[PDB]
Amino acid sequence: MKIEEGKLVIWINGDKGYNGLAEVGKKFEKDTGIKVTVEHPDKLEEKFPQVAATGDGPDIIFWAHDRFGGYAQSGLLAEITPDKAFQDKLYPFTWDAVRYNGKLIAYPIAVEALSLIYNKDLLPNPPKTWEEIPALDKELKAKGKSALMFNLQEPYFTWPLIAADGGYAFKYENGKYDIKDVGVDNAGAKAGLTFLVDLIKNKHMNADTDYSIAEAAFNKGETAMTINGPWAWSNIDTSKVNYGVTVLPTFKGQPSKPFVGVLSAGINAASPNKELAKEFLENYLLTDEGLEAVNKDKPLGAVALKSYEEELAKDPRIAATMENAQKGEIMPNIPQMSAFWYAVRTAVINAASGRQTVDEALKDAQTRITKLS
Ligand SMILES: OC[C@H]1O[C@H](O[C@H]2[C@H](O)[C@@H](O)[C@H](O)O[C@@H]2CO)[C@H](O)[C@@H](O)[C@@H]1O
Ligand SMILES: [Cl-]
Ligand SMILES: [Cl-]
Repeated sequence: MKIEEGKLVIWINGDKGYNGLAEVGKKFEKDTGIKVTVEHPDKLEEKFPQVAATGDGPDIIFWAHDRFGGYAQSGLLAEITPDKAFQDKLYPFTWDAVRYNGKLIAYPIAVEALSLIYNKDLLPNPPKTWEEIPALDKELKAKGKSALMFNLQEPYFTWPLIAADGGYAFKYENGKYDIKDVGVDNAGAKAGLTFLVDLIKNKHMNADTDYSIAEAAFNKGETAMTINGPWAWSNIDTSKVNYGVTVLPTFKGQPSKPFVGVLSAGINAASPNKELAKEFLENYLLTDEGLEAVNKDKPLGAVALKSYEEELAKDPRIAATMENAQKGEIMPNIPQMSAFWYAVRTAVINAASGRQTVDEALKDAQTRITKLS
């Protein structure tokens, strides 16, 4: 689909509320005459650089903020310059996540953090620790159930455990990330992934489990727990599993530390519709009504808009989200995050499969990330 003056094309990931977003687009069109088309292509975060230059891309792109520094480095993102009245409507820490080399490069939408989701009927008192999960699984196995299933194919979901005892991406000191100081093969990182691989070795998890398999198992009442973000809650509502949302398990006494993402809306620097895009985002999406439409489709998490978040904060699933966020850390947005995620993806998949030892998988990932910085 070709970008065109007088229409808006929006890209957002397939696990988000694109139908709720399309409803906001319908209100925009009712007021302005401007058609808004929402798409959720596969690997949209990887396709965006090419199509921006060829003309086949979106006016507006949604992703977690960690991807946006690499986009800005390549010139792909229009600078965002809201008036103070609008800026004041969103939490300052969300604007911080979309600031890159002194410019705002997107609008923040909502704060995402993984939580432990658990079946209250199978497991009224979920474990506080990772160490408790093997024996819990053993008991559940004798009932033809399992303790825990989550996506092992995306490193996003395993990172809270790796980080718990000391793993980190890039060392952060005095407001700057030291791209030479990577923490993916330190003792903390090794201990977390070793624990995960030992679960697999002892048949308390399966190396092959992905997003679909874990969501299906939890929503069919086959596993007592999953790890996932707020977007998953609506499919769980539909299944009417009785579920809670709670703090992630500790490891070696330390909290799991999920990498926190700010879902953000960037404007294609080459869009012929930059003003319309700002008009849509500031006056239609980032309002109580616009976010509620999306949120009702797939829950956004802790939205960046203060007025609406004051309502959402009363939901215990949102408070659990923010507690896990506070124990974790905001992702960097620096361009090196792409290589970080690719290298750690390989390391988790190879360690979990037994293709490599934990120590060699993380050492190779550490080396790749460092040499590429
Ligand atoms: O697994 C590496 C990717 O992790 C995050 O992607 C998250 C994203 O924040 C969340 O909204 C989405 O729905 O789940 C994915 C994991 O599949 C980073 O935002 C990505 O840049 C990383 O590639
Ligand atoms: Cl610009
Ligand atoms: Cl417990």
